[PDB]
Amino acid sequence: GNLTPEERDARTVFCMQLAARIRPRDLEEFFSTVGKVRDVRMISDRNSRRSKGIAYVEFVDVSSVPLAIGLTGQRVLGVPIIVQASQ
Repeated sequence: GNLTPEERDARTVFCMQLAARIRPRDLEEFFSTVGKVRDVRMISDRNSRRSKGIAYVEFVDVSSVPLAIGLTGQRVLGVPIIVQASQ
């Protein structure tokens, strides 16, 4: 049941340029179209004056990572998201 940290990294994307008001629910919903989401972790202490929030989104399968990266530029709460491999 336990994945190693490296195995979890292989399933995780790092997200940038998140709207100040973003919620984990918003990321769960957005990424659900490319795979099953296991965990969402907001890293940013919200700067309300900037659309530069960050988060990790961990999927169940490694297959979802390239698909999620491909969503880069799509508008989440009106702001183009940047999605990169965690590792």
